Amino acid sequence: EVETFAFQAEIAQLMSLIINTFYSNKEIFLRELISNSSDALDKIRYESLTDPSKLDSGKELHINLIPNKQDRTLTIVDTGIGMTKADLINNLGTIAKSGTKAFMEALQAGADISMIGQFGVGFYSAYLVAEKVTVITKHNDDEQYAWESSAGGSFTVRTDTGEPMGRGTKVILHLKEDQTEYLEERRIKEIVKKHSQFIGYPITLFVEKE
Ligand SMILES: COC(=O)c1c(O)cc(O)c(C(=O)OC)c1CCc1nccn1Cc1ccccc1
Ligand SMILES: [Mg+2]
Ligand SMILES: [Mg+2]
Ligand SMILES: [Mg+2]
Ligand SMILES: [Mg+2]
Ligand SMILES: [Mg+2]
Ligand SMILES: [Mg+2]
Repeated sequence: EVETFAFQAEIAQLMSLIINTFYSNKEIFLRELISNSSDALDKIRYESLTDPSKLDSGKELHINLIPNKQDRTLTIVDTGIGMTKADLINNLGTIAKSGTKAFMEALQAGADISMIGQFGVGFYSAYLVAEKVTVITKHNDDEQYAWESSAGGSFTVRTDTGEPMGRGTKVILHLKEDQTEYLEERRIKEIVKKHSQFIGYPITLFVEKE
């Protein structure tokens, strides 16, 4: 069973802006996704402060970056708090309608696209580099779900029967054919060093067989 939903008009507007605006500094997508992962890790950490059994689904708090040149995907995995089905439907746990408005008002007032994260909607910068994004997520006491969108005004949610994750979120970026530099080890390392060098969780960049 696959359910199909329409994006709210403001989010669809945001996504078509991101897809169609000429903007060369595309690398900021990775900073925004790692920062979102860090926020999700903070939240399961905080909750474990009073209920340590919330770490029963996995005690290790980390971020993995997995390039796959064969599939042309870059995947960002975290063991953060994850998302419920309701979270996914509510724009992946974001206040995206008010955030998009405040991002718009700021764009009109002398901001550039790189500030997107200050308005809570940094996730959508993924569409600077990805033609399709798949989000696999597992929250404690809910099932594992897969969210997906190639923009165009709609997204899908299904129960995920793939590899069970213990807890957390996997963002799978299906890269545009001209954006494969983000699969290169030295390029990913350069971006992480430039924009994410002080994140408070281990970031492991996986390598690939030649
Ligand atoms: C829309 O962002 C994400 O796609 C995203 C991510 O890339 C990595 C993640 O691990 C998570 C996650 O599962 O957060 C539970 C999300 C979705 C939630 C989210 N939306 C904006 C920021 N966040 C992270 C967050 C913020 C406040 C409290 C907890 C977590
Ligand atoms: Mg963030
Ligand atoms: Mg874990
Ligand atoms: Mg792989
Ligand atoms: Mg809102
Ligand atoms: Mg289903
Ligand atoms: Mg590494």
